[PDB]
Amino acid sequence: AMEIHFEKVTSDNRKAVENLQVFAEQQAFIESMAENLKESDQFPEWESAGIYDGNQLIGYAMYGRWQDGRVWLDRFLIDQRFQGQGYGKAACRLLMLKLIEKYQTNKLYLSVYDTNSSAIRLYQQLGFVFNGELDTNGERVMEWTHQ
Amino acid sequence: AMEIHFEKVTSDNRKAVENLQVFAEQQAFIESMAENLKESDQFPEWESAGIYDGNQLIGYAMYGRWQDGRVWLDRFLIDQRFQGQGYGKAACRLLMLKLIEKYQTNKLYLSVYDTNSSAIRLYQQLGFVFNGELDTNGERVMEWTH
Ligand SMILES: [Cl-]
Ligand SMILES: [Cl-]
Ligand SMILES: [Cl-]
Ligand SMILES: [Cl-]
Ligand SMILES: [Cl-]
Ligand SMILES: [Cl-]
Ligand SMILES: [Cl-]
Ligand SMILES: [Cl-]
Ligand SMILES: [Cl-]
Ligand SMILES: [Cl-]
Ligand SMILES: [Cl-]
Ligand SMILES: [K+]
Ligand code: NA
Ligand code: NA
Ligand code: NA
Repeated sequence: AMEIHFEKVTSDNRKAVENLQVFAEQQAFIESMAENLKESDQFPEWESAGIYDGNQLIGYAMYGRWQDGRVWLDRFLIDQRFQGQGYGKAACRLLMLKLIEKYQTNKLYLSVYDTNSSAIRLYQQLGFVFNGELDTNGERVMEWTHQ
Repeated sequence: AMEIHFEKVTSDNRKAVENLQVFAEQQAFIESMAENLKESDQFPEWESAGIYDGNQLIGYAMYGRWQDGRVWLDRFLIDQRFQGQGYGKAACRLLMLKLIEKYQTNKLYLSVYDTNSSAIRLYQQLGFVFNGELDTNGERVMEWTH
């Protein structure tokens, strides 16, 4: 019957884990977000934010200065009820400007999966370019430079 | 009118953020999971594992013993393809036994959202009980004492 075992995440299975299908587990993603928030609250390097249009919460973002001094956009979500209507790009641009005002640097960093075309296009339109680096999770790094 | 602004997450809006309707966004999940793995790999307290049935990846776990001294079950997911087949109970039970061996403790902790009926049931069936504590995110803590 069942042969349940656990494996450390490595390059051999990381992408399989990243592609775990979970597109109905509404209660599960509640738990995912609660942990997301807990993990951000744990370390002062990280900060979570709700994204609002007026009084309506439309999304979420996590970001922060990592130890190397690089500033990262770690998570960025728009609620499904509000997608396809220019919120992501508008919110992402504003977040970018807030980050480079908060911190000294004029560079921001993120990493993307090699198939997330909907997101890559958004970040590309906002000035993010692939910089030839790989993140620790094997994702391709993108970098926004201000000038 | 479009009026975009950003608010710190506090008790005023945390549960609103926790309930963001992002459960139908496939590509968003890949990034969410990738970020989970990045954060897990960063801190030695935390460990991520794939859950397998033989050669089939069926789920994901994240767990850690933090500076406080308690061992937590931080993240636990079963792929929606293999839901409702008993993999939740069996894998969680096996994971519990792994952690009390790996660490010195005979206790394990998790926290759950109140409206999560399946989770509270599942965890209770395995021996977890509400211990009257609140987590940092406002979730009710459950505890399993071996
Ligand atoms: Cl195992
Ligand atoms: Cl695999
Ligand atoms: Cl849009
Ligand atoms: Cl590019
Ligand atoms: Cl490149
Ligand atoms: Cl703002
Ligand atoms: Cl608060
Ligand atoms: Cl998608
Ligand atoms: Cl979870
Ligand atoms: Cl299950
Ligand atoms: Cl109980
Ligand atoms: K999770
Ligand atoms: Na990333
Ligand atoms: Na780790
Ligand atoms: Na929790």
